[PDB]
Amino acid sequence: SGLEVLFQGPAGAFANVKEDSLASNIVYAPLYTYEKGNLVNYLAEKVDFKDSKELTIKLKSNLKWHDGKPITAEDVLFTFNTVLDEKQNSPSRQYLLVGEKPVKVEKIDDLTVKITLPTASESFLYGISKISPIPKHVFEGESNIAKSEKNNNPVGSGAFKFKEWKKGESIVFEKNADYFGGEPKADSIALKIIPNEASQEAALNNGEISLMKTSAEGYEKAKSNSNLQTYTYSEERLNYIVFNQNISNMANKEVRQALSYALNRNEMIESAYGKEGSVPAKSILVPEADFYTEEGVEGYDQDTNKAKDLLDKSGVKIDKLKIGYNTGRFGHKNYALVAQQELKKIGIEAEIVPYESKAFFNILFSNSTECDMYVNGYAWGLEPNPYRGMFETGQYCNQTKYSNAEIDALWEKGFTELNKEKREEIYKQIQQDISKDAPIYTIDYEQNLMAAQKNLKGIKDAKPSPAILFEDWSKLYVE
Repeated sequence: SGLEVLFQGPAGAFANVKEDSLASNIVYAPLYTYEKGNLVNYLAEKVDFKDSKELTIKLKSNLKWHDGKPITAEDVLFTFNTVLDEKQNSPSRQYLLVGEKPVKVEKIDDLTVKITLPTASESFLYGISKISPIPKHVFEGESNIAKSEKNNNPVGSGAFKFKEWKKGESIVFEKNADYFGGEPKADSIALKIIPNEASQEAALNNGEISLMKTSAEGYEKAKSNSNLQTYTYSEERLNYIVFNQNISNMANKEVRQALSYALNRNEMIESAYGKEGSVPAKSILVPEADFYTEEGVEGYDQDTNKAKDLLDKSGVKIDKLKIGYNTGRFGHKNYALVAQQELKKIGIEAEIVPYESKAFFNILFSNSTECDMYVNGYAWGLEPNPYRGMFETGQYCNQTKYSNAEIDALWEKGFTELNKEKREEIYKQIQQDISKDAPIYTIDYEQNLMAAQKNLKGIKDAKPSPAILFEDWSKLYVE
């Protein structure tokens, strides 16, 4: 009665469990999780957000770290303080800022902490959900919580504790006898590394692994197999092409609109997913995000005639473009090749430029004119505010120079608007008005293609989730 999961990622992600979002969420429980305004408590007993300004969080009593130490407000205060500490360079630090000013965090009592926002925003609750407590008694000494020796035997709060490891092969977690919730339904989780992909498929067909993410090929295969079950879930990620408005031709709205009419997200999707396909995207927000809508959102549905007619009307003349992509990302090579085939049909010779992942982001987040167009993906979360990173004038993640002062103003308005229904109208307007500017060609909301044994139960209850794979591993079991 143990789960075995194909682990796809860094060989030494297991060497530092806190460094890997999948293993981290097995070992470290959140305070709460967030979905469409709704909170589910894990370590928290009570979460109260008063006046969009003061977040009070009380822990359940009798919580233990995996080493027996109590979980108290000291651990929660320590965790937020560590994230706020700029010397720690926490990626979660954005979630404890309001504008560029930090929130204040204080101990209220033994189990309770209060966060006070410098200015009130409804944008706050989702971000705090992404910070899971770490133990003060383990990490208080440490100049670098991320790359600390103290991560070696990880001391967690979660439904499973570290049991044993085997460098770049295996890591096993045993059910936590002391878990605060209902006794986990599986005795252990093994993450197994199997680089050989036929072995991956054999391991799945042979029942040596409970679950894997698969190719478009592998998904269709698994569907024909009487023993396996299949499912897909959102990565909560938008794949798109950004127009590099450092280049005068791309800075031209009519040209961007035209090239959008020449492209086809449905052909790109098929190239990457086969006939299973994906979820075609028109909006800058993912479907799972607060205030997502496609209503009045322009998608530039392919129309080669209208493309050439716009290109002609713009006065601009293009016979050559460059499209860059990250060789390290699913689907992006395919999206580039298809973009090329579709551009030739309106008289444009698009060169494809592969980039390794580090070089890619270094060129994307620059004012470089190397490529006219970059294929990219983002995952900004369920609150729409930080999406402004790709669209608001002057943003680091918008050195591709999309500028609309009116939409810039809407972003800020949405951030300060405390009324939920008003927020919804503002983000609706942002999704509509951005689509009218075609700063990007939106391709799909990326979907994960999963195969498991017919006898893996509790999948729905475990809640398939981006990067962590499941929200609650305690719900999974083999029949």
